[PDB]
Amino acid sequence: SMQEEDTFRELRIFLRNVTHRLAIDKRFRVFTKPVDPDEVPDYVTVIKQPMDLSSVISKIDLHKYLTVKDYLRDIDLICSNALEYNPDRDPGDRLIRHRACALRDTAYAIIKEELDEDFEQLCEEIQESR
Ligand SMILES: O=C1Cc2ccc(Br)cc2N1
Ligand SMILES: [Cl-]
Repeated sequence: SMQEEDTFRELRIFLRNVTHRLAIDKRFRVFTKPVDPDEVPDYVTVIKQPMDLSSVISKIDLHKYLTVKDYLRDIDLICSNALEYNPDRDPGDRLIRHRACALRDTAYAIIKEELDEDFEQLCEEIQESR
């Protein structure tokens, strides 16, 4: 229905706005672009599903997210991948892990404040109907 297509357009507007606000934060710069496989060829041999904020933006636009739960699965991957690939005690690794955790915490706090639970419930009921 046009009502349902209006619902998903509003979801995509909301997801673009959250993602833009994560992407412009100086702490999250390293998560805005894919890991360069030339300059880091080991990444793909040890991380199963790479994710970054530029790939989240592409997926919003290709209509890959039909719920906020689906979007948060990708934000969680950005964080868990950073923790996996940079596990050591050196300051370079500790700083990346601190910034990865702050990304996930910031995304969850925006959504907690700004997402209406009835709007997410409607997205879920339309998704389960298809
Ligand atoms: O589920 C797993 C664990 C894992 C880590 C990394 C890569 Br690449 C593939 C897999 N398979
Ligand atoms: Cl820096």
